[PDB]
Amino acid sequence: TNPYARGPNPTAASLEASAGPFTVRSFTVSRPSGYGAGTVYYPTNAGGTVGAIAIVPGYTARQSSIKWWGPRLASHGFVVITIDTNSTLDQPSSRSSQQMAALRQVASLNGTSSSPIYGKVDTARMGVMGFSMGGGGSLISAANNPSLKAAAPQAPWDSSTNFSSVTVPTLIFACENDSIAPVNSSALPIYDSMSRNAKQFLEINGGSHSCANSGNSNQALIGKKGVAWMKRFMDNDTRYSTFACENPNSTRVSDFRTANCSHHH
Ligand SMILES: [Cl-]
Ligand code: NA
Repeated sequence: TNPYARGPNPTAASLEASAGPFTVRSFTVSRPSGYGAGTVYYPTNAGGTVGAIAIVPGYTARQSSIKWWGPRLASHGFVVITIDTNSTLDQPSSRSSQQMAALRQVASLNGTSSSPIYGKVDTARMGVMGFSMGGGGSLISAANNPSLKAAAPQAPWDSSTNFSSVTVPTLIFACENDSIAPVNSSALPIYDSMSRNAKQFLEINGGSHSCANSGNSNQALIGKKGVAWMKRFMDNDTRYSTFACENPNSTRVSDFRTANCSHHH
């Protein structure tokens, strides 16, 4: 009955797998509008229009640090744009603007007959993700655009941890041993500041700052949680409610918190 539900009923194994049900292709954005560079990942056989997610790297970093999310999310039925920023040294506010410019360009390409994503995107259903500075940028994007349907930043950092205005469903990945953006001064104060939204905090046991980046050894769990979150909140897909809201029975999680996630009659 859900017009946004795509794909077969999920299982833990199907969400832990390297690839979801849909075939993925990608292209690099040929004239980036308001950001440095971009790659668009998209499903070729999703069976209806899908939401779009824009993902931003951290300071000094480029698409290669966040690139694993592209096929992982697109293969479950999302259009995903990974960007390079105008400068590798851009700050979170600028990263947010560039993230939203990337979503804008995905909307443009959805209306561009030569684009592979022509007519594939539901431009009313968008999400934001990132790493560190780009994670802070994702939270800024959510604060400034409450019609975004989900946010899932990783190891976030901003100069202000107070994101009390965010009403967007927000999953925060964190890394237990992060020495760049320590959990106790960054990710956790950010999480604690949000009292208005569905939210979740997932800390990877023993993880360094890069514990959710490309090449991490926890792609089964992190990918399951990221996809489940985006499915539940971008698609309103309650087949994913358990996976989205559950505390993982995993030694790969050192700290789990969630609020306002489960539905109550
Ligand atoms: Cl670290
Ligand atoms: Na450019």
